[PDB]
Amino acid sequence: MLDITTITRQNVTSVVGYYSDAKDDYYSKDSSFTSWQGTGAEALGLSGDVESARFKELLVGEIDTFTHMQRHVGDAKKERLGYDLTFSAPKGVSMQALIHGDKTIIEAHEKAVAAAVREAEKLAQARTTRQGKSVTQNTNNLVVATFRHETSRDPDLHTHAFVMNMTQREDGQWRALKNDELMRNKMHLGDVYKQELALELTKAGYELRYNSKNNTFDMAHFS
Ligand SMILES: [Mn+3]
Repeated sequence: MLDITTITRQNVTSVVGYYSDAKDDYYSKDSSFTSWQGTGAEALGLSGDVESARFKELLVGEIDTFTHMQRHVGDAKKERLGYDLTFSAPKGVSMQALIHGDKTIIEAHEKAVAAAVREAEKLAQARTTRQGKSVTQNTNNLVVATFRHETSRDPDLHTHAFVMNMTQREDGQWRALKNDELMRNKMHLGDVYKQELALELTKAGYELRYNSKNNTFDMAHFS
């Protein structure tokens, strides 16, 4: 449902969107496979398809050519670059989307990810210094690059919602995410995705089967 991978300098080459084709500015232009999300992304003037060069700049804290974030206070290879929140659809749902080509499923999946992303924003914090003392500021803004993967084979519909390690403070300064609230809310975020997906599917008219034991769902008549 939800997996959270912490990306650092040690595992960066495994992050979604790290590689791209030289000829292309975008990974997939004129489609919904990628998109910028979050209030931080909008504050940066970012929306629609994700430009690979920009994604990679933000990955390593490059707000712009004159503005590189300092997030390293300790071993430099330990610096967190971001968090991959991977939202995976139930198996029957993936089958309906990928094996039956049901575009409605894709849309509901996207809505559910957007909803979970918005909930994630509530948990965004940054350290600051009021008057000599340190205080945690609720910033309510994230920069997120999302990449949808449609793996036809054992069907697996999921989206990588990559949360940059940054948030915009009240003073306009970009600082590292204080990830504590995010990390202890992994289960909550996963349930938000699950609930919104069920809600959207139900609204479209789909019959869903509920598993009381572990409080999950999947398409009625399907894995
Ligand atoms: Mn993937």
